[PDB]
Amino acid sequence: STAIFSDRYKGQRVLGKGSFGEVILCKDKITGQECAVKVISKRQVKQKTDKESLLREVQLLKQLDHPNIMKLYEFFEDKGYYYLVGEVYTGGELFDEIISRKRFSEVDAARIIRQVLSGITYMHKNKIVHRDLKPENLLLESKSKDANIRIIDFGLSTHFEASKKMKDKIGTAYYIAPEVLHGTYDEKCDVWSTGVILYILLSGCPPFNGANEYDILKKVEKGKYTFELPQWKKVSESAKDLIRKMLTYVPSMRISARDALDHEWIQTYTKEQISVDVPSLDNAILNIRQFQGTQKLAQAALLYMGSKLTSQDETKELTAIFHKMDKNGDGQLDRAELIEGYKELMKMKGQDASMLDASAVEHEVDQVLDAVDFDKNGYIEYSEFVTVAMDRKTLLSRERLERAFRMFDSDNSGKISSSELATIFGVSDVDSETWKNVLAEVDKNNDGEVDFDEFQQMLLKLCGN
Repeated sequence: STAIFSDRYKGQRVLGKGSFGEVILCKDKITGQECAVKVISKRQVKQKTDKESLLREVQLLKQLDHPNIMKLYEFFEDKGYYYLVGEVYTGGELFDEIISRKRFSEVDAARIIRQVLSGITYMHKNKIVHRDLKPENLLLESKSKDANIRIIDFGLSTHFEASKKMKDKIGTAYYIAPEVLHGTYDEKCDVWSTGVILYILLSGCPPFNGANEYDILKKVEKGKYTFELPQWKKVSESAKDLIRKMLTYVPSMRISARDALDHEWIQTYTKEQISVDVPSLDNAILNIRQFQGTQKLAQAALLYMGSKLTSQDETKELTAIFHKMDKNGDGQLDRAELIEGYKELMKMKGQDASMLDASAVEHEVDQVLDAVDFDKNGYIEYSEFVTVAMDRKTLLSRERLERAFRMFDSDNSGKISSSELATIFGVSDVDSETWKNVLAEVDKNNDGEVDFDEFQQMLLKLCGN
């Protein structure tokens, strides 16, 4: 009688892959209610605690309500997985919204930060620490300018190991409190992370910056930072005073999320009726765009390479399953067999694949059978099927990376400089000598720049393809 996830919910589409696992948009089979479900592996991702402590924390989370915290509704567990069923937001990540703004003021920044600090204050009262607070964990209810912010992933840090692949830890280093690196931490680490977000909101630049993860962490662990940049001339002294208190090194001296809410900067700048100036922080928005574009292109590059690996397996494997199904060895198959064979390949796409993969077959097959047999004969050469099935998969991969490359190239030059490659690859933790070797191989007469096709050729080479 133990409740089963699939008895209750069916997956509609993938929302995205955040830390700890994939997020799937799901639908209650009775009531129609849409939920977001975080599917976490017991293997791939594993566990810090024992099960008792996790179940306890889960039970606590289901009873808490705040307008700036993502509501957890249900928890399920099967042998391979845990399912965290929660509220769904569609407004996207905070920074992705802010970069589309034409204008952005200290009041815009203070209102955003008050929501964050109100969320944090409530959770800390309930002895729940986030630990991994960063922009990606701040989602908007709506792509509206005035939208409410919901913090995702409170409490998860305590119970599951963070994925050590670089795709999943890009961005992480800027936000992490120094005491967390050293191992003795408490709820003050969330105030530090928030201070880092605020700093970025006001200047467009990390307080603790660097060419790669470890250069950043070094800076964090020293804890020194400045307001030297010229755009800090345009920020109030009150905003800087709050920042100094949230980025106080020694945690016992750092300000609480509760007192940060009371700071005069918050109380002044988050009036309903604006009694202060709102000069646009035009330089900060420009830096935020660059920052975000850089981070998104670096993630896209790693996902492109990741996707290119995981699917090399497919072409050969799919051909094998299809050959083995071809008892008579005529190189052909019907639609039922090709469907079955493609499910087989998702059945074994790692021990772990995406949950909607078995279901996406039928319509993804029909989409291939259209290109290979538009008159619907029904005895199909499976090599051509494989050829077109995987041709489409590769193209779709190319398109997500292209999209990110285009966004990075904000002045529509069509190209990215070697120094920009150096930055992107630093973020992605690709060795400098290694990518340059690759560049010289792809195009000897490169003259300090690459277009999209050359950038994509480099990536292919950096994953052995």
